[PDB]
Amino acid sequence: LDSLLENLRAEIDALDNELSDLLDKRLEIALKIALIKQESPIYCPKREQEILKRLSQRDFKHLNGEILTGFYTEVFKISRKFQENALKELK
Amino acid sequence: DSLLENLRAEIDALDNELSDLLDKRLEIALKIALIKQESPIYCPKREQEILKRLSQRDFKHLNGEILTGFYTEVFKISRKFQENALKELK
Ligand SMILES: O=C(O)C(=O)C[C@]1(C(=O)O)C=C[C@@H](O)C=C1
Repeated sequence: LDSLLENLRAEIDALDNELSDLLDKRLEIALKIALIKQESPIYCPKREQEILKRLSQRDFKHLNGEILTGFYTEVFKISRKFQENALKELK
Repeated sequence: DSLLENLRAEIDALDNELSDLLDKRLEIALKIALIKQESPIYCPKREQEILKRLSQRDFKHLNGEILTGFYTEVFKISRKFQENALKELK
């Protein structure tokens, strides 16, 4: 019975705090990578596709390849732009 | 490189968790779809409330632009998923 809307939405909220915090940490790592490389462009397509491949093989209730592809397309965009901007300003 | 290999191992650990968290967030949205079958999926007030709330938190790098991008896609994923899950009921 604790599945009322209030409670499910608090659970979403806890998810979103963690998801946000993890995304923040993923940008800090991407910052470190940008700095040790400083490539003209940051785009490493082989690596992106390796990430997706590996994650696709894992066991999920609801995620599949379409959902991961959409999710990570945005994640990789966010990460790429962030690294670019970091390199523009620190130079 | 060497440093590079380690940073990428960390990304990998991160991405395992980020995926696991997204899968759990789909499960909860599934529960929500099911307790709310007589109503629209798109709740723009709630989406805005989520972003506002998350914008208030302390981040090293995230800002409003980055969260908006991220969650636009998260909400799209969540919306489509709920639709399709409800299509599998009678
Ligand atoms: O909280 C809800 O009402 C949901 O259905 C979940 C969610 C979300 O992904 O957070 C999904 C679709 C709506 O646009 C608003 C919120």
